[PDB]
Amino acid sequence: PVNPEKLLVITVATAETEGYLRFLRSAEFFNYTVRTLGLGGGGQKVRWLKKEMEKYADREDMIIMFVDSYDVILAGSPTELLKKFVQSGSRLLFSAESFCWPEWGLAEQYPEVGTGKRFLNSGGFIGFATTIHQIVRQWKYKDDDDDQLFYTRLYLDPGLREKLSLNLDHKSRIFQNLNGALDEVVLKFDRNRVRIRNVAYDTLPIVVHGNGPTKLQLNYLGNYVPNGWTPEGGCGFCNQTLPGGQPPPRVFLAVFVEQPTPFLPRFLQRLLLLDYPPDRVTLFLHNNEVFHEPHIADSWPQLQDHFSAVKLVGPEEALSPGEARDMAMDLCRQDPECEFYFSLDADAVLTNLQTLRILIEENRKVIAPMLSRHGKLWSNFWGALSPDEYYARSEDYVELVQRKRVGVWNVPYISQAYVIRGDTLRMELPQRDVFSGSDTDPDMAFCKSFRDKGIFLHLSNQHEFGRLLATSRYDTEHLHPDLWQIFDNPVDWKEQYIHENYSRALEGEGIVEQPCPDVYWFPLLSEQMCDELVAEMEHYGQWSGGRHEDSRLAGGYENVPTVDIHMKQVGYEDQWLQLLRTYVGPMTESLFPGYHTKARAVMNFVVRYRPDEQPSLRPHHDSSTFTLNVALNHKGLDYEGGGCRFLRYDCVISSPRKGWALLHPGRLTHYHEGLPTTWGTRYIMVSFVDP
Amino acid sequence: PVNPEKLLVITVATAETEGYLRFLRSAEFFNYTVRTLGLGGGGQKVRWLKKEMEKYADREDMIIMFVDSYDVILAGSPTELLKKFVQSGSRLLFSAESFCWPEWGLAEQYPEVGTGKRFLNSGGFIGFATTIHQIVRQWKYKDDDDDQLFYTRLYLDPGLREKLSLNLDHKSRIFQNLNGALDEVVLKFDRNRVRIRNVAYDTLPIVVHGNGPTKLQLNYLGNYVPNGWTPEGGCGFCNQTLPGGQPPPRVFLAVFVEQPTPFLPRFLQRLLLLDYPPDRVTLFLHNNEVFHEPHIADSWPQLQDHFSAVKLVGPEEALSPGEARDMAMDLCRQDPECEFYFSLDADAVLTNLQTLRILIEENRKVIAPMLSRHGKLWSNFWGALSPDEYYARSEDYVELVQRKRVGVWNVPYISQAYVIRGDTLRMELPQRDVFSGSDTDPDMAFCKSFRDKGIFLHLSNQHEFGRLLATSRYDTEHLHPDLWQIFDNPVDWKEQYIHENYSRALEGEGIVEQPCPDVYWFPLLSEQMCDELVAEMEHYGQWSGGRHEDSRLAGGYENVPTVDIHMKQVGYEDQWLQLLRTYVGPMTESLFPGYHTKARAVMNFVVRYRPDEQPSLRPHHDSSTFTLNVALNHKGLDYEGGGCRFLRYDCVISSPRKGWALLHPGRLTHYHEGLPTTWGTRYIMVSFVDP
Ligand SMILES: *[C@@H]1O[C@H](CO)[C@@H](O[C@@H]2O[C@H](CO)[C@@H](O)[C@H](O)[C@H]2NC(C)=O)[C@H](O)[C@H]1NC(C)=O
Ligand SMILES: *[C@@H]1O[C@H](CO)[C@@H](O[C@@H]2O[C@H](CO)[C@@H](O)[C@H](O)[C@H]2NC(C)=O)[C@H](O)[C@H]1NC(C)=O
Ligand SMILES: *[C@@H]1O[C@H](CO)[C@@H](O)[C@H](O)[C@H]1NC(C)=O
Ligand SMILES: *[C@@H]1O[C@H](CO)[C@@H](O)[C@H](O)[C@H]1NC(C)=O
Ligand SMILES: O=C(O)CCC(=O)C(=O)O
Ligand SMILES: O=C(O)CCC(=O)C(=O)O
Ligand SMILES: [Fe+2]
Ligand SMILES: [Fe+2]
Ligand SMILES: [Fe+2]
Ligand SMILES: [Fe+2]
Ligand SMILES: [Mn+2]
Ligand SMILES: [Mn+2]
Repeated sequence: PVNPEKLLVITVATAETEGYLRFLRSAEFFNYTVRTLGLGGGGQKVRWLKKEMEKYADREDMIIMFVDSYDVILAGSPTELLKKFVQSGSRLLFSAESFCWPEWGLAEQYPEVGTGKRFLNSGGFIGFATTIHQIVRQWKYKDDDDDQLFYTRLYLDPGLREKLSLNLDHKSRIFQNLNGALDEVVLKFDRNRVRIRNVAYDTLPIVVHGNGPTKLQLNYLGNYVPNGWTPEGGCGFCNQTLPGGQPPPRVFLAVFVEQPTPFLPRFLQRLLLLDYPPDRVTLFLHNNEVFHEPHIADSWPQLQDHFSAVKLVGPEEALSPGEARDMAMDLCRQDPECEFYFSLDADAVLTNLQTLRILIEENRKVIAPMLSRHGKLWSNFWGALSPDEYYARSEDYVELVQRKRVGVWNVPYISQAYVIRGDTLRMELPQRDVFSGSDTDPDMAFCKSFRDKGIFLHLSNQHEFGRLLATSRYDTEHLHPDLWQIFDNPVDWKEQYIHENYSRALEGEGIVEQPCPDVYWFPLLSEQMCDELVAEMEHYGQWSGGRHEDSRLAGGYENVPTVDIHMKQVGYEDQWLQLLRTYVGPMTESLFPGYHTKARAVMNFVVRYRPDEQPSLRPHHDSSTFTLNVALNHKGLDYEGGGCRFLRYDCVISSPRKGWALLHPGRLTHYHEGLPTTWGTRYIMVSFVDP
Repeated sequence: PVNPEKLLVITVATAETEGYLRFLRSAEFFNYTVRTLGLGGGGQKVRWLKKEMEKYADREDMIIMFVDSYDVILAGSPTELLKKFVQSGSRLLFSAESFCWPEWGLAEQYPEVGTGKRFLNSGGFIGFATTIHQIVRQWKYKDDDDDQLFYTRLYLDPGLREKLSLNLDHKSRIFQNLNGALDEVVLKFDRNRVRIRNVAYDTLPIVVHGNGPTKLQLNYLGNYVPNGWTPEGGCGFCNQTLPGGQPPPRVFLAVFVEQPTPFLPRFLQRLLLLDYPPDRVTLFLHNNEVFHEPHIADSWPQLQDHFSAVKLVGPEEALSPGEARDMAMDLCRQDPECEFYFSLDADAVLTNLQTLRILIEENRKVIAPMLSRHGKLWSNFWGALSPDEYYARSEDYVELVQRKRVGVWNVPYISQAYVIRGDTLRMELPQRDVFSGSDTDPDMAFCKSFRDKGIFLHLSNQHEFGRLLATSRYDTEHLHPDLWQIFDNPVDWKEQYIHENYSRALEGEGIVEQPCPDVYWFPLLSEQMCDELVAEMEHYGQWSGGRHEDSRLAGGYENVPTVDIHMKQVGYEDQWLQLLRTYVGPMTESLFPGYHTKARAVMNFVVRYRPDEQPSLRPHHDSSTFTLNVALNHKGLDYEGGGCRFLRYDCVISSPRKGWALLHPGRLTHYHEGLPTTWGTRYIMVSFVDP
């Protein structure tokens, strides 16, 4: 029964990087004691350990485990570790891996291992101070000379190995080197801790070692082991702060519009609503497209008053996206006042107005909120890569996007929205060629630039932050290209083009009215939706005239005509039909219990009533089960005329409403007539549903 | 200027027949004076005129016109007649015709007439008494010797003709013999008198003579000339009577059913409603068909109590129609109490209950009321014949059937309904072989039997009397063959099978009700219509069961079924569709202004609700614009259950009505449900119109 207090973990680390702190946090979890050597190739490792071991030269009572710091996390307790080391019958136990290195010619000299790791790895070992001192004291070589060779040549001595009883950890009982065993390692879960199991040897290693190229694989494991994320306690390091009286850090806001993006006017307006003192935020905005110049210009006088200072970079600059992200990020670096940098792409839709706070309270170096393309799996981060630096899907990927497991995660790639510490920009990565420099995509060059400096790229799915717009095929050849975004961005299209109280009226609560017997009146369209549909209609500018036939029933003749434009003529039928299924259909089935509509409508047109031409519509029936009648402009302001009238009930809709729609049975019992418009112009949208 | 008072018309007539009285009525019209000789072949004519002329032997001041009586009517005034006779420069003027008779060998001796009638006719002449006496006194021959030869041989004497200045009326200036000139004669009209014009010679004859076979042609003319019927004064001989306190003449009513006839039960019932003292009427009824035995037997206990005496002759007698019309008519002849005989066929529908009075006040020998197959020209009389005794159309035929000209008319043929004087049966036609005797059709043999005795067959269109049923193709292979009579007899089918107050409700006056919002309730079917449709339904006895699909809409499935029988199954769809167009269609267009229905209905079925099987009908919509729902039995007497319910309006038709029908919109807004029937059986007729 060896005392866990006679054990010492030693490691070498020249600075307190993210990995060294990750290692110390796991060593503090199991109550280890770690001696950090040199907080001030590779052969300088042995030289430091050599001097440190002279203190403990004659300490037969002491066990000493030396491990790497950056590429290492711990997964077991010192008690269990000593149990396995004593169980090994070895005075000094080295780690074992799959590859002979450096000299591969020495592979023949190594003893024969039946079905296990056969070669040595000097990244981690454990032994008695006396036995370890006897070895490290043979060092007399230069700092640049390889240490892996020093131990390799000493272990490979059959007599020297026999004398000091030196063995390798062939079956990864204590040391698990990841390089060469990536398929041998899986996660073992518990209530409040996580481990790794070696499915090859059915062992639970204590030390996890991401040697060689398996760095991002260790970052993945390091999100759980030992108490990264637990099935019961959740994440154990996240916040789950700012001084009350004092102000928050000064932020540099950078907005990027590198392609034509939907609902852009809505995004700049959204920038005035972030719950952060605007006197503390400088705005930088790069617009790459002349398509968006009108939108920036509309909102720019407001941003200039809101924020502390603003600066625009326009399309006349001929700035490539990478050069602008250099300039934006480098503008913050050269200002010591810039305490935080925040890059936010136009396709990012932030529905959480405290996003900037949440990410700054998180006290990380570089961090990003999780945004997901609504109803899909595509998000602004990657869980894994390929050997080609192309997207792959990691084991816990779908788990995170669906928020089954939440926390702050070490991931290989982040995009669109992130917050970067000001000091980290100027201290650990002072270069300007962060995005530009090589043919690799700027956003990929970005994450690569931070990985190559050993900086964790964190991702927080601790809360709901926002979503990502689909800009993949945004047709800009319309007067209002957003009016066709009903399929690509259903959520955003609904917020901007559907009446706010539509939802509330649909879920009961008595908003819907019934002015005539079986005529129902509810809010449907928004005032922006009506203004843009009217404008797009008149922009086509080819209204029906004489010799125009319609699907109306008066007497026995369908001769009843109208100054209209059908959706087919402007190529908007597909979109309007989806509005019927998504929005009108549910309403009709609510108002007429027992009826089921698939929203079949072949006749969809927009009507125009002017005192010069067809100011009224004579009484007719409809070639439809039910008919939808949406008014598109204000009565008394855009026109001074009557509305609709149902003769069989002697009931008149005196004043229509700008966004409200009428719903009546068409084929019978509701003989309707359109009252004359006397001044101005009256617009309505008509749909003969269920013919 | 010859005095019209020195003129004498002489004629020979052995009895006051219908023709002699017709002749005297025209002679009294123009204020002629006529001496009737012998009120007590043909040579006895001259013998009588010879003796009469000896009185006036030396009367040079006197003009004497001799004419036939039976085949003659007058058309001019004695003043105008004498004008033309004086204008002739002839002492004795004979009539002229187209045929030489008797001896045709004498045709060569007759003088040559350029373009006119060349031969003599002793049926009418005018001359001086002295000149006429000199001729008639040469008679010494027998009564049987032909008189036409006596004058022919005397006129043909060139010297004798020269001496006495004898001429013929070649151009029909005075005498118009009809035989041979039928196309030369047309009617000339005036305000209060009618004449004839000879289009061959452009003359207006005074005397009209129906010699030879042109007897019915004279009967036709004799209906107008001189004051038979005038465009202003109308008929001048009709009634246009019975003692108040005293009783009317005893009548013998004979009803004939020689073929299966529609609406027979309705006709026997109608016999109890004739406005004639039933204590004065004996009923004879011959039923030739066993098909009608149930109908006679149903009504017979009522007839026996109503009428004075009744007698039936049934199909077990094997009586041919002619033999029964002999027996019936001959039964009255052998009873002197029978003052009038009245034969009435089953196809005759008398809508005027005073028909027997009207025809007896008319004081004719044999007379008939004008009945017409509704909406057609076929009626129970003929205006003319063919040389074959087959139907032809006379000049005034359509005029009479359409009642442009009205009166009592001398026609060649009457059928179905007529009234015959009792004395005429026993006196002028005592024979029994009136209908039977020869292969000619009994009704044709009948009129022929009265024509050959010189009896006028009168016809009265002075009022509206009735109509004639179409028995031509009466399918008797049904439980109630009359239910299929909607096309053949529309008027009668409506009286018996359409609710009495349907018409009144359709012409406003607020009978129709509206128990739920757009559900209208009106009377449609009669209680006899419902009882017979129900009975015919259950008589088919093959109701829908399991695996039965219907055209109802509940949720998204048309699985809603019913214990029904469609009209197609019993072969009644054609008939029910006509009811929809004729009766339902007009009502729907009245209740829903602006709607136009051609009564399109593909689904027409009768429903049955029993407590053992499908007592209710779950909520469904309809595959129809509007739906017709007629209840067919009494609630509370034939069943004790609920009716219809409209869920969207929370309105319930608690109690349906036996003949009333419901009308609601089907496709929407009226989710309906059939309430459970708890006792008995509930029947409804459903029609999904306008799908
Ligand atoms: C949606 O409903 C809300 C609340 O019912 C409406 O808010 C009101 O707006 C009117 C002006 O339109 C004000 O006079 C009231 O004081 C508001 N009431 C509340 C409780 O805020 C809102 O206007 C409706 N939406 C639209 C487009 O009219
Ligand atoms: C058709 O309408 C008449 C008059 O509105 C109905 O006649 C009445 O009949 C009820 C019994 O059903 C009597 O109580 C009333 O006294 C009658 N009124 C008159 C003015 O005669 C007649 O019943 C209706 N037809 C049917 C089949 O009900
Ligand atoms: C570490 O030591 C403290 C006592 O100082 C003890 O309370 C805690 O439970 C220990 N943690 C572990 C994981 O052993
Ligand atoms: C016949 O004579 C009477 C006088 O007796 C006269 O009133 C009547 O008008 C005459 N009728 C005709 C048709 O001449
Ligand atoms: O509101 C109106 O103008 C009448 C609506 C109508 O019934 C039609 O479109 O024909
Ligand atoms: O009156 C009834 O029984 C219900 C009528 C109806 O809606 C149906 O036939 O389905
Ligand atoms: Fe149109
Ligand atoms: Fe309409
Ligand atoms: Fe059916
Ligand atoms: Fe129905
Ligand atoms: Mn390492
Ligand atoms: Mn004659």
